[PDB]
Amino acid sequence: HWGYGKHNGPEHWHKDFPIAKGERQSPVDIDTHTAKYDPSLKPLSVSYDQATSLRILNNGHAFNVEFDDSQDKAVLKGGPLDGTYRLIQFHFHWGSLDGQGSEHTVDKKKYAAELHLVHWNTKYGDFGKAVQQPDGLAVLGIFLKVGSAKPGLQKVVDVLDSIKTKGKSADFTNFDPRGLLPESLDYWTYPGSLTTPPLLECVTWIVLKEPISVSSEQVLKFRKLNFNGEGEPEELMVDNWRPAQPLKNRQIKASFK
Ligand SMILES: NS(=O)(=O)c1ccc(SCCc2ccccc2)cc1
Ligand SMILES: [Zn+2]
Repeated sequence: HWGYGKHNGPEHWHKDFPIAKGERQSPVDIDTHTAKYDPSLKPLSVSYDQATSLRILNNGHAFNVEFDDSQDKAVLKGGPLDGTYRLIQFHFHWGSLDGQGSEHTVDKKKYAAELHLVHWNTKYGDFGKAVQQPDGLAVLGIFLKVGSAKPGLQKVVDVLDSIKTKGKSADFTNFDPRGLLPESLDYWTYPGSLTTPPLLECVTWIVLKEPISVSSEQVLKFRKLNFNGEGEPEELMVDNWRPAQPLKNRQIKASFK
């Protein structure tokens, strides 16, 4: 029953998920003047050439592009991370309007949407065990702004008709998530949480400084999705973002000067 309406939205989640008011919740505002350059952070290593996408699913709160994570085919390493993190899925959060939609903000600026590439620490064996560990997940966050189209997103846009409603899935093989990356891998990093229930505090967040641009037609297609199931009253899947949470006792580090 959690969701993003007036009656079950982010301000309600604490009643089922008390960790909502915890010590390391996400997203946060990234105050660019207070994040500290940390010259000891390494370059991020994104190794996606062997990625195997399988399926795309509307789960009633976003859509997930899911990957085969039973071997080291698409991994994230380096940066703030120790060890190897396997890509399991990516999804997006977006707005009803171009002026909102991202979860992280940068000096209080909201982007039109935010992509999360979700990875789990292979020393924990599987995703379900990894979410129980403080260093269990690494999520790569990438901001979307509206402008020129992103060619490598179009295959995702074009399948959304087939997963309009909650519970719908479609084969989605041979999708290359390298086509969703910006040029620069400059990033901010901080310890945080899943941004949907169960809000577990298991995520090293790596948020890229450079946004990707997508076309107005691309984001319009996200906004045609439905939160509801087929044969239920239509509620457009829009504004599926949690707002910024208190930073509390955390420092955001920057990979760049
Ligand atoms: N928006 S986010 O990137 O922070 C994010 C990533 C992954 C999940 S998965 C649901 C949590 C879960 C699923 C299955 C077993 C245990 C926990 C939720 C939110
Ligand atoms: Zn997310």
